[PDB]
Parts: sequence; structure tokens; C-alpha cells
Amino acid sequence: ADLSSRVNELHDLLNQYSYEYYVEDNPSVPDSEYDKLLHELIKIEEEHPEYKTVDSPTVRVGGEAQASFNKVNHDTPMLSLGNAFNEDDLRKFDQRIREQIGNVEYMCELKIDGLAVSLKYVDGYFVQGLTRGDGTTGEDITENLKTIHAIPLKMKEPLNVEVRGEAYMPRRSFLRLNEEKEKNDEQLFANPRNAAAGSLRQLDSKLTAKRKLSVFIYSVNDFTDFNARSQSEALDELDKLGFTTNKNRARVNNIDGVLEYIEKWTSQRESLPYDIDGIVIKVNDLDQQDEMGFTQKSPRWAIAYKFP
Ligand SMILES: Clc1cncc(-c2nc[nH]n2)n1
Repeated sequence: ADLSSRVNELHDLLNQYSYEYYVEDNPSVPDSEYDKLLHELIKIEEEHPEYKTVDSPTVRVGGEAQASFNKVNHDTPMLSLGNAFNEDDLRKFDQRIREQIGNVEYMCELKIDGLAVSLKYVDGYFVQGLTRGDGTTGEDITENLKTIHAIPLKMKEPLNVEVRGEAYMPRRSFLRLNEEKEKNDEQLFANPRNAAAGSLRQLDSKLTAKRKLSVFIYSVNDFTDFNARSQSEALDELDKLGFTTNKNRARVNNIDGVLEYIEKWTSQRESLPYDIDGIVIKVNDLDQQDEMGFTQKSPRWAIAYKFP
């Protein structure tokens, strides 16, 4: 039967609703509506499997295909950040930069206590999701990562990029998960990060699907097809491309602003719906980052402040 009108309409609505619920946290429709439409599409695809697509909303429920866990090199190795533990560390960081390249703007972001991941897009389609591993070689968990609504299955523009993000379990879902384990005398997860790890390490993407995971994307391997001239522009651009980014980022003019940001988030981190382990500070301008270069191990243009 030619079901293309209804299939397309279901794709449109479920994509809208998923984005509203999981990326914006702003539903327009009750869960009963989402569930109803998803169920209808699932039945359409069961009875008319020619309508299945690689980026169908039904992908989010997981499938029979198992994540290979194969060792796979990232297109581009993921960076390792140096750490800061106090103000003096940050003043040193700032001083090294300003002595070499002049005064800079800084991008400040929350360091999500998650599983670092790389998400590879080809022609705008999500085609590979790897754990960070050793920074060069990770494990292929693509099939599990596809169940996370916050990871777009298809971007707004058909780019070939490898984005970098942190996958995580929101705290309240972690806690309610542990309530469920307590009721069934199971060993509780130690924390949200361990729960996210356990969930992504399943062989069964259908289990991963029912766990409440999300992501925040913080960079990309290659800026060639980005118009961004800065990290802050780049994140805005990722937003416009369809990715999930952290809205608590801020551009600050100087190291005083950086300290202010850390002072703010030290007090407010308690109220966030996910765990963070620090604050990442980057020279904002992309050309300036390039100018600062890398040590043998780490960017000279970025630092991870770690909470006590
Ligand atoms: Cl380059 C890098 C490495 N690890 C984390 C981050 C990050 N995390 C949040 N924003 N940026 N960036």
C-alpha cells in the first residue's frame, strides 16, 4: 500500500516531539501522544517494512543488531586536557596564553561527568559512535548510542564530521533506576556515570533504549565546513546543525570572568540535573587556539578545572 503520506507525517511529528522532549526540555504534546504515534509507526514498519529507514524514529527503541564493540580508530584522536585545581593554576594558564598571543576571550563550559564519545557523521547521517578509549582507539557502541534521542540520526546539513561529546545519565533517572534495583535486591550503581557505562556496555540496544541517557556535544574534529570563527560560534553552529549542546556555557573576556564562572558553578552545580566533575576553559578564537598549539600531551589553549 502507498503509506508514504502517513509515514512521512509520523516521521515529522515524532522527530518534532523527540526534539522537544529530549533536546529542548519543552514538550508540546503529552507522552501518551508520542507513545501512540511511535506505536503506529512501529506497526506500519512491521506490516510494511519497505517504509523502514536508517533514521526512522523507531531506531530509538533499539533493535536486534548488536554493537560490535570492535576496536576502531577515531578519524581524529580525542584531546587530553591538562587539569587545574585552584585559582593560581588558572592564573598560570591565563598568563602563559597572554604572554604568547595577547589578550584572549575564553569559553567556559561545564565538564560533564560522562562517558566521552565520538560520533561520526557521513553525508549528515550518524554512522559510527565510539567510546573515547585511549583517545586514539575506542570501542564501537554505535547501535547503543543510536537509542539516545539527544544524538541526532541526521543533521541539518549533509556534513562529514566527527563530533565529540559526553554521554550521561541524568541524575534523577540514575536515582530512580537505583530505587528499582533496590526493590529487586540488585547491586545499586555507584553513580550516574557508572550507570551510563553499564547501559552503553549492554550487548542489547533495547536495554540501552529504556535507560534514560543523553549527550552534550562540545566539539568537532574538523572545522572545514563550519562558518564558526570561535568555540562559542561553533557550539551555536552545532545547535543549528541539530546537535545537543550545553546551554550553561559562557564567553568571558578575561580570567576574572573565568573565576567568576567557576565560583558560580561551584554553588549551582548541586542544582543541575546531571553530575559534572569540572569546568573546561578554552581560548575562544579558533585561530588563537591554532596559534597556541599543543604540548606533547595537551592543548596549551584549554584546561580542565577540577572540583574538589
Ligand atoms: Cl577538547 C575537550 C576535551 N574534553 C572535554 C571538553 C569539553 N567538555 C565540555 N566542553 N569542552 N573539551
